[PDB]
Formats: sequence, structure tokens, C-alpha cells
Amino acid sequence: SRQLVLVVVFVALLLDNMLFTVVVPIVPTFLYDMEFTGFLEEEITRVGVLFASKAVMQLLVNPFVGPLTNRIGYHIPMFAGFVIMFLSTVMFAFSGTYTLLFVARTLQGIGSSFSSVAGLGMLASVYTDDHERGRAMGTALGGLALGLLVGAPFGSVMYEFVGKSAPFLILAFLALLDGALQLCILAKGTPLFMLLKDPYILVAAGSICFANMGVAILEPTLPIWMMQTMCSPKWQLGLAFLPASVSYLIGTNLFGVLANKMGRWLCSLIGMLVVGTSLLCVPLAHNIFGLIGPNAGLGLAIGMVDSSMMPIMGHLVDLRHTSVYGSVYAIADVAFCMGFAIGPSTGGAIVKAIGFPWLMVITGVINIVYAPLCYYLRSPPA
Amino acid sequence: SRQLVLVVVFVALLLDNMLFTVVVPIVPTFLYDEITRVGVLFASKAVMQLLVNPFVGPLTNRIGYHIPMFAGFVIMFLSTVMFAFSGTYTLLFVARTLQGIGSSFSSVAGLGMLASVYTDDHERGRAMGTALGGLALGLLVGAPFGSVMYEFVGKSAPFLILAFLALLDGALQLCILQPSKVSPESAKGTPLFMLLKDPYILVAAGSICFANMGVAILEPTLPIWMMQTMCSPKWQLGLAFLPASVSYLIGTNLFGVLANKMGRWLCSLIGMLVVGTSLLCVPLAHNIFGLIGPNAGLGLAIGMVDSSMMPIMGHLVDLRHTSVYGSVYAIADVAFCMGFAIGPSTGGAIVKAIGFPWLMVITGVINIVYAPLCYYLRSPPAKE
Ligand SMILES: COC(=O)[C@H]1[C@H]2C[C@@H]3c4[nH]c5cc(OC)ccc5c4CCN3C[C@H]2C[C@@H](OC(=O)c2cc(OC)c(OC)c(OC)c2)[C@@H]1OC
Ligand SMILES: NCCc1c[nH]cn1
Repeated sequence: SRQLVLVVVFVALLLDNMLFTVVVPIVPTFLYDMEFTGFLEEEITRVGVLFASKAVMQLLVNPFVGPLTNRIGYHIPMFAGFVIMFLSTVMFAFSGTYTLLFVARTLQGIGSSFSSVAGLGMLASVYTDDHERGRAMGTALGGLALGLLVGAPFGSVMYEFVGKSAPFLILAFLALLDGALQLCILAKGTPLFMLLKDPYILVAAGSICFANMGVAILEPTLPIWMMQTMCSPKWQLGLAFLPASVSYLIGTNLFGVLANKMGRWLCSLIGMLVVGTSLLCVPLAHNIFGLIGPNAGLGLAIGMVDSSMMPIMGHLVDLRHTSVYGSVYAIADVAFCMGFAIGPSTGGAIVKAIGFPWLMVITGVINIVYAPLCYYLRSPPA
Repeated sequence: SRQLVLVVVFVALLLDNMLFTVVVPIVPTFLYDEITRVGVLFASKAVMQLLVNPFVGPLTNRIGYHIPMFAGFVIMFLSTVMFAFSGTYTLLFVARTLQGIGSSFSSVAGLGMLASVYTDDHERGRAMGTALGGLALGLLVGAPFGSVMYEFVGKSAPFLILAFLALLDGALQLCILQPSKVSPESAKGTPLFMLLKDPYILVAAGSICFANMGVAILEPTLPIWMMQTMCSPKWQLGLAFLPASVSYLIGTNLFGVLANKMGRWLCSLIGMLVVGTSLLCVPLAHNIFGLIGPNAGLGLAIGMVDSSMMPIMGHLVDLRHTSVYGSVYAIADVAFCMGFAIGPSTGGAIVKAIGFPWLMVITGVINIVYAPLCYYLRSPPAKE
């Protein structure tokens, strides 16, 4: 049946993004709880590397998944992803040491890569009508956005209420439901390593990566800054990230509707500028109510950048080279993985050497400087 | 009495910038009865006003603000009467230079007087905004006045009317300010070269100078590109830059109101970014109607930057140094005059060398890259 595959891909992507969003409120609070005041400055570098682990492992593992799907079909690598995410979910709840969380994040990265590639390939293979295929991708990405929306308040809110191991056991039980649903189941062109050889696609990917880095580096160091300065309760740390998702969804909807009238490159330029301004204004708030504005602006900005830059990548891939159903997926996935691997990993050294606001100033200046480079993309030729 | 001091600066900036923009309709049509020689006349006011400014700033410390303002009145009246009668190239140069020196005197003295009378930062954030609004109104209404008077009632009429308005302004100034005695300011202000070692003053001056240079480089090179590219009639050249003036006026009053509430540094940052984006999107239009948007954005953002950076100089000089406001506003007028002088003299050479779109791209990129540096003015450290 054509449907069930849509539901299983939905649940897999939702659970993966939920795990990514839920890991952020809990790990620094877990490190605070074990010792007992901040010993965090020694921790900051240690807390980071752990977050960039999944990005680096997914980047390493992504090229190998290509021919593996061709050799042994699509159903087999999907089953491996569910098992690996189940192992990671079980390991997260029962882990007590820092070393276990590292292997948990690495396993989550491997499972995420396998599940995403296999699920998108299976969704492409099941739908052959040539028109409902786009609707399938739209529903799947909407489910991913819904998982992003739901994940952050989940772990932070239901950590101090029903204990620590609960939000990972719930994810494990949800993953088991995904396995049962998927258990009862049943044109090559221009590879990615040559697609990154033209300046237009490189500028587009760089713009996406530099827009995403502002929220990439916010995860490891924002909760620690909150407990160090603002003196907020432990259940508001994940609640503070709701604007970054709600504004992102509102922006992507409105700007996917509206960006074609006034120009895509203008949308991307304005988006990078507002990312820079929001990241500059983030470390000025002295309470949780001060993070509502800059976070919402940053989410709206990232929505503007993504919704204005994905069609540009698609048009550039179509006009010059040959394109497939998911050529844009690989190019954008390299951007997100590159950002999540470089930003959080290098941010620990910056936070240790110099203060927190200097990292935000650096990110804002980098975004504002890279913003004028989107003029290159207006009317590309060849 | 502090409300009448703002009326004097409003009238002084209204008539002084009236004679600046009234003249560009009438000069190149009279001399025809070669483009470079006509352009150098337009840069005469800015070239000499820059040099007079360093000698005018510290002079306000010793004799007060009334005497320089009366001198600017007398010089502007002499300039307009010299304009109304002379009819040669050599006699249309000294008059422009006199207009420049009078504008320098009036601007520096008026800004210093407004800063001294209005002490509160929040309350000082509106008087300078309304003064810049008066400047915007003068720049807006000068050109059509000169065009219609030259078309209908000869050439001497628009300058004679300006002379009569100048006499009215002088009578008003003698009535309100009493420029008849020399009053020395008690506080000995900091020397001017010491102020240039201040990073925050330099950043504010750089922001004002870059924004005004970006706006000023557009007027002398825009009509040439219009004729070269879209083949427009002559009558739309003046009307193309009208939205810039209107948006500048609306922005200057509205954001003089809103800068204190929303923040000076955020206002300067957003204004410089908007100026950069507008300058970047200017050279893409293919018809007259496509320039309505970018020009309006440029005017709004330039009003943003001017209204934000006017009170910041006084706030810095009050926070870190002694309380005398002549020198830093002389610096701001120097930035304005440098921006207005660099453009008209070299615009044709730059466009013939690299081209109009590259010039617009460079200006927008410079503004965007400098825009991060306004974060430094959020909270300067105070003096010991
Ligand atoms: C985390 O997991 C992700 O990495 C996703 C998000 C990354 C980032 C983010 N992380 C947060 C973590 C938080 O916790 C505290 C709070 C807020 C945020 C935000 C707000 C801002 N934000 C954007 C999120 C978007 C997701 O990507 C897509 O939706 C997408 C869209 C497409 O087009 C429609 C694609 O092409 C078809 C595509 O494939 C290449 C992917 C992206 O990858 C799956
Ligand atoms: N400070 C006013 C600069 C300007 C704007 N428009 C024309 N000139």
C-alpha cells in the first residue's frame, strides 16, 4: 500500500528530530545534577564536542549509503536505522557517565543517516504518479517541522516532573510503534561531489550553512548561560526555544507564499541580515522574557533564508546540470551537517577563551558580511 | 524660551538648504544660453565649507552661538543677492563659496545652540529630529520653486524672494536671540584633536559620513545613467529623486521620535543596512517606476541614520568629556560636507572608469560591512 510508507517515514523523521531537539535541555542539566554554581566553563568544551559528534559521524557515513541501497534494496537499510535509534534511545535513558552519551550521540547520527536516506528513497520508489511525489515530500518535511516544534519543550518540561529517564523511554516506545508499522510492509545524474564545483551552488550552500549556524551554536551554550546568569528554573530552559520554531514555521509558510514577487535573493539577503541582528541582540536579555524577541526574529530569519534559498538551488541545478528527485536534499544536508559539526565543536574553545557575547558578535558579523554575497545569484546564466 | 530657540534653527536650516537645491534647475540652463566644469560649480559649496569647519567649531567656545548664526544669516543674504544679479561663470563661483561658508556657520552654531539648550537625552532626541525635518523640507521644496520661478517670472524672482525671506529671518533672529554681545562659555571644551582619538566619536562620524556619501553619490550620476539606459524625457529627472526627499522627511520626524524608545545603535544599524540594500537594488530597475521603492528606502534609512547619530555625539561628549558641544557637531558637519563634496566632482570620472552598477555595489557593500560597528555605541564607558 502507498500510504503506510508515508506514515512510517513521517514517524521516523519525527522521532529523529525529536531526539535532536530533546537532547539539548537535558545534557547540561544532567552534568549540573551529578556534581551537586558553575563548574561549567571547564564543561563547555566537553558539552560541545558531544553535540558536534552526530554531525561529524553523519557526514562521514553519508557517502557510503549511496551504493548500499542499490546493492540490497531499500527496506533493509531502513530497518537498521530504527534499530540503531532504538539502541541510542535506550542508551540515553540508562546512561550515567559522559562517555556513554558520546556513543549514544554517534549511534543516533548513524541511525539518522540510514533512516533519512532509506526513507526518502522508499518514498520516491513507492510513488510513481509524478505529481503526488511532491505532496509526499511536503507532508514528510511538514512532519519534520512538527517534530522540531514539539521536541524542545518536551524534555525540559517533563524532566523535573516525572524524572530523567521518562522522555527517552517515551521516545523508545514511540520508536517501537514505528518498527511494528514498517515491519508489516509489502535515473542517475550529476553526483554531489561534482555539483559543488560551481560558484553559484557553493554560494547557496554557504548562505544556508551560515544562516543555520546561528541556531546551531545556540544549542550547546544557551542553557549554561541561562543557569549561570538569569537564574531561571530547570523547566524553562527548553521552553525558551519555542519562539525559534513557531516563528520559523510562520516565516517559512508566509515567505514560501510571498518571496516570488519581490525576488529570492533579496529575501535571502534580508534574512541573513536579520539573523545577524537577532544574534547580536540575543545576549542582551537579563531574563527569560528578553529571549522571546531575538529568538523569534532568528527563527523567522532562518525560515526566510531556507524558503528563499531552496528554490534557487533547485533552479540552478536544473538549468546547468541534470537533476533528480532529491538532488537538493543532498546539497542542503551537507550544509546543515557542516554547520552542526563546525559550530558547536569550535564554540567551546571560543566560550572558554573569551566570554559568551563575543561568540554571538562573531556569528552576527560573519552573517552580515556574507549577506552581500547573495547578489551573485540574481539571473545566473550558462 | 527654549521652544523659540528651535524655531530659529528651523528657519535657519530651511532657507540655507533652500538656496542649495533651488540652484540646480537654473544653473545649467543659464550657462548654455563641458559637463565637468558645470559639475565643479556644484561642488564649490562643499569644498570650501569643509575647510571652514575646523576653524568654526572651537570659535563657538569663545564668543557664543549668537554671533556665528548672525554671520551665517548675513553671508547667506549676501550670497543670494550675488546670485540674483551676476550672470557669468566667474561670478557664479564666489557666490556658491559664500553660500557654503554661511551654511557651515549656521549649521554648526544652530546644532551647538540646540545641544546646549536641550540637556536631557530623551528630550534632545526630538529637537534635532525636527531640525533635520526642516532641513528635509527645505531640500524637498527648493528645486520646484526655482524651476517654476525661472520658467514664469524670470531668474531674479526666486533669489529675490529668498532674499526677502532672509530679511524676515534676520529680523526674527534679532528679535529672539539678540546677537549683540559676546558671551564666553564658562567650560573650556576639550581640544578638537583629542576628540579624534575617541573611538566612539570616530565610529559615529564614520557612520554619518558613509551614509551621506552613499546617498550623495547617487544624485550626480543617476540622470546620466537614466538617459543612457531607459531613454526618459527630461522632465522626469527631477521627479525621480522626489521620493528620496519625501521618505527622508517622514523618516526624520518619525525616527527622531522613535530612536530613544527603540535604541540608537539598533536604529543606526538598521538604517545603514537598509541604505546598503536600497543602493544595491537601485541599478536593477528597467523603468522609471522601478526606482520608487529603492529611493524611498534610501531616504527613510538616511533619515534613520541622521536622527540616530545626531544626539549620540552630544551623549558621548557629555558622558566622557567636558560639556561643550561645538567641536563634535563641527565634526558631524565635516562628515556631511565631505560626503557632499566627494560625489559631484568625481562621479563622472568614476562611472566612466568602472561603471554605475559597480559604484552602487561598492557603496552598498561598504555600508553593510560598516553596519556591524554601530554595536560599540550601546554603552560607552564613562570618565573616571
Ligand atoms: C534540528 O534538526 C534540523 O536539523 C532541522 C532544523 C534546524 C534548525 C533548528 N534546530 C533547532 C533546534 C531547536 O532545539 C532547541 C530549536 C530550534 C531549532 C531550529 C530552528 C531552525 N532550523 C531549521 C530546521 C529545518 C530542518 O530542515 C528542513 O526542514 C528541510 C527543509 C527542506 O525543504 C522544505 C528540505 O529540502 C527538501 C530539507 O532537506 C534538505 C530539509 C532541519 O533539518 C532536518
Ligand atoms: N542629510 C541629508 C542628506 C540628503 C538626503 N537627501 C538628500 N540629501
